Amino acid sequence: QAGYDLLGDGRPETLWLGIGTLLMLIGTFYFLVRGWGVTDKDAREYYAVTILVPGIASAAYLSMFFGIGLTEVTVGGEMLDIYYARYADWLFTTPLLLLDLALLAKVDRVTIGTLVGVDALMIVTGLIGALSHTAIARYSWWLFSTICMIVVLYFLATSLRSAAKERGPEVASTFNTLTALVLVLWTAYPILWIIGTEGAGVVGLGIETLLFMVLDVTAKVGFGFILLRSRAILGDTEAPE
Ligand SMILES: CCCCCCCCCCCCCCCC
Ligand SMILES: CCCCCCCCCCCCCCCC
Ligand SMILES: CCCCCCCCCCCCCCCC
Ligand SMILES: CCCCCCCCCCCCCCCC
Ligand SMILES: CCCCCCCCCCCCCCCC
Ligand SMILES: CCCCCCCCCCCCCCCC
Ligand SMILES: CCCCCCCCC
Ligand SMILES: CCCCCCCCC
Ligand SMILES: CCCCCCCCC
Ligand SMILES: [Ca+2]
Ligand SMILES: [Cl-]
Ligand SMILES: [Cl-]
Ligand SMILES: [Cl-]
Ligand code: NA
Repeated sequence: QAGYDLLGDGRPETLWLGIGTLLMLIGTFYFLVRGWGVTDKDAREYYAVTILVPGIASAAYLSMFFGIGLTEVTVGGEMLDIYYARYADWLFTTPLLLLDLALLAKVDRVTIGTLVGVDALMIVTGLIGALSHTAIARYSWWLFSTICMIVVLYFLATSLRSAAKERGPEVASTFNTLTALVLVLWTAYPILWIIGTEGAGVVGLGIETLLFMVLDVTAKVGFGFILLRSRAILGDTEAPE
């Protein structure tokens, strides 16, 4: 794999996992310190949700860096390297990111349940695909997961967007800016997976880990930076509970 075997354990991708760990930690601490001076009840909710996104990713990236939760999956004569913590991270952080968007939109808890449920199914079926032992199974689960993703993104771009519009220009503009990022950045994930080690195997583990790290840092720290600097986070919220 393209990279550098930092820990001397035969894993050049740890260069990228190490860089990712550091960036997630810096982002977490930045949001934490910024949050300490926040008093508004709504803004505190966005900070709490959003700090946890690179916070949990920090733990996942540190895990992966040290090789905790790394195993191999037999696919014919190949043994594909899978990091469980990548999927565990996404299982927690994608619902949190969607909750941020749902708070902005001020949508109801059944809408939120639908959104986060389909998102969880996306991650679970991606993991099933990653652990599957035939190409046909891996591609089939990938396709199912990708349909789940399209459903999530469609809901964001239609139902939640229309709800956010009613909340006035500040909230609408922030919702729209973040949704623009999400529709593009999230779609990059299935593309990378299917061209990478899990799918067609065009891209190797090194470049793939690098690019997932960039996507993860952008979709977490980048997203969070854009959200938390907006006046929209002062607007009234209704948590699902
Ligand atoms: C009042 C909000 C209603 C939200 C929509 C409820 C019906 C949606 C059913 C499930 C749709 C996702 C399919 C799961 C597989 C992609
Ligand atoms: C054990 C297969 C479960 C089938 C249930 C339907 C799930 C949705 C379609 C995706 C199933 C992929 C199976 C791939 C087998 C080669
Ligand atoms: C030959 C083994 C079965 C292949 C299953 C792959 C299909 C998985 C995706 C689900 C089917 C598409 C449904 C379209 C509705 C949006
Ligand atoms: C209003 C449309 C909602 C559904 C959108 C789902 C798919 C997102 C399309 C964006 C594709 C980005 C490709 C980037 C390639 C690097
Ligand atoms: C001998 C070791 C070579 C190390 C080369 C490192 C390349 C540059 C590091 C930055 C990687 C991309 C960072 C993306 C930030 C989201
Ligand atoms: C204004 C002070 C900046 C401190 C921010 C710390 C976060 C650093 C992590 C890198 C995040 C890059 C996101 C990429 C956005 C496209
Ligand atoms: C021999 C150790 C190489 C360390 C590379 C550092 C990458 C800069 C972010
Ligand atoms: C203290 C803020 C970050 C919390 C992250 C939770 C996961 C770390 C194990
Ligand atoms: C919650 C942090 C997970 C990573 C711990 C590293 C353990 C040392 C090898
Ligand atoms: Ca307020
Ligand atoms: Cl405040
Ligand atoms: Cl208040
Ligand atoms: Cl590679
Ligand atoms: Na290493």
